[PDB]
Amino acid sequence: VNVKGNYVQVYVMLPLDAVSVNNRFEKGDELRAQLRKLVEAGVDGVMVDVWWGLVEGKGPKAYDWSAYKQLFELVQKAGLKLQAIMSFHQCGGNVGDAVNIPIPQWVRDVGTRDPDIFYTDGHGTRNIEYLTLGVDNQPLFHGRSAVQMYADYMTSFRENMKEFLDAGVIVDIEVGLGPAGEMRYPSYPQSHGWSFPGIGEFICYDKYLQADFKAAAAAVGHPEWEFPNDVGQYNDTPERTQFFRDNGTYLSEKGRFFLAWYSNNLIKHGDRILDEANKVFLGYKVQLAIKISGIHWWYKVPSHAAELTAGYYNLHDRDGYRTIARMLKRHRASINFTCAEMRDSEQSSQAMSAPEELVQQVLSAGWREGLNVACENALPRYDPTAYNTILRNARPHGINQSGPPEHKLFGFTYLRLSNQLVEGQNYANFKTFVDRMHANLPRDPYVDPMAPLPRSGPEISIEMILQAAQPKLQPFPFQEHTDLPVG
Repeated sequence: VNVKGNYVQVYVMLPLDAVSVNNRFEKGDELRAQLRKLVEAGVDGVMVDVWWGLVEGKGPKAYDWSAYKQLFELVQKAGLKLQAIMSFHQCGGNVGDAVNIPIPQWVRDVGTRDPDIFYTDGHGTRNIEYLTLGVDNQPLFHGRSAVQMYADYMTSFRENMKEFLDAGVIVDIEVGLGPAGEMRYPSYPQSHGWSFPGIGEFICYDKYLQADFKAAAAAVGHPEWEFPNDVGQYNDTPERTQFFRDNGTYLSEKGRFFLAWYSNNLIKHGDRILDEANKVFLGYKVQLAIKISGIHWWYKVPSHAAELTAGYYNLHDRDGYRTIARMLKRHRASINFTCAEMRDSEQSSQAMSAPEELVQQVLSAGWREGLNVACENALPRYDPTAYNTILRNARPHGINQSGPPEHKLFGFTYLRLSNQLVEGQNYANFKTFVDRMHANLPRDPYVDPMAPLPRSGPEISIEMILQAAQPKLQPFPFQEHTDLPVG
């Protein structure tokens, strides 16, 4: 008997205000005290947003790493590992959000004469949280493209944080690829006209994406094709529309072309930015990752409408996540997913929501492509049932008594550290969870060592990536309940 291969690392996400909105590290004593509680619980490490708007706020290439170096030193001095998010997006900006950190002002200033740098909806509304993938390769920002800005930021991060990389503190780099750091469109704008569980909208009306669609349609001999018009609005349900209804126009030739185009452009966006990230971090002992949004609402209906508008072209007969996974394979990039704590019975009926099955699909797709897969909780939870759902997803086949299990999460990240987490019954429940994730072993500082990052393999075409879409395969079997519950 040797259960070591069952251990799943647990990280904790730091607060969104780990660094102040003025790019100063002002909460070191409070954080040190909280991290002592995480160390008492056996946590492997922490995760943090590295906000573009804080670091490159003054002007092009005027990177100010002062506060993040202080934070990282504190994490190192706590004995904790660190996962860093390259956060090329706005923090907050929704009603009730306490921490508000836009992308750099000098970047947004380009939008005064070129408002099409922002993802735009069908009524012209601009989303200011992130730069459209349409400007990835457009040299609009004082001579740089968006991808060049991302690459330059990551280069400066590597140079400045080299000591923490070499010391084995920084072990993962998650590359933000959209709003909320997620590789998606801003299809569900809470506070500007979406409420859960609306179907959302296609956010492809910026002039760069319209020109891209026109060129794509021209290349296949259909210059007359346009975006679908029969799509309703944010707060509709599928049957309110001709596009998303059962037996609707999403199934048509034109519908399929549009949906493939829309979802393919996110895949291409991820591929090109990951290639840059891989070149930056070549030879370092780190995991690169992306974050896939967890769009569980409408998963139970034929159109999977909310996945479609987010950019995930996922249907009963079409695996819209295994395509993404195949794109990641050459980079040896991982998937960081979400909804790990959710049961279907906890969701409202009208939302047609299937987080369990969505999690099983995404995990299975990553594993079939040979990827590491990690996960987060979607919503705040402190209770044993949530932790037991996470445990189930962490080891779908339970424990192997004498070797590695057939599948397991590479890690789990808990959202989010707060004073509430680390006191009272909440803390008691969290400690026991960490024990169970570790298969009742002590923390192992040497677990899951990473080889020096190799260069990405050969670029593959979108047609090659799309071979993974079909035939759609059933998920690997998941136990209904964990065999190592919190109790």
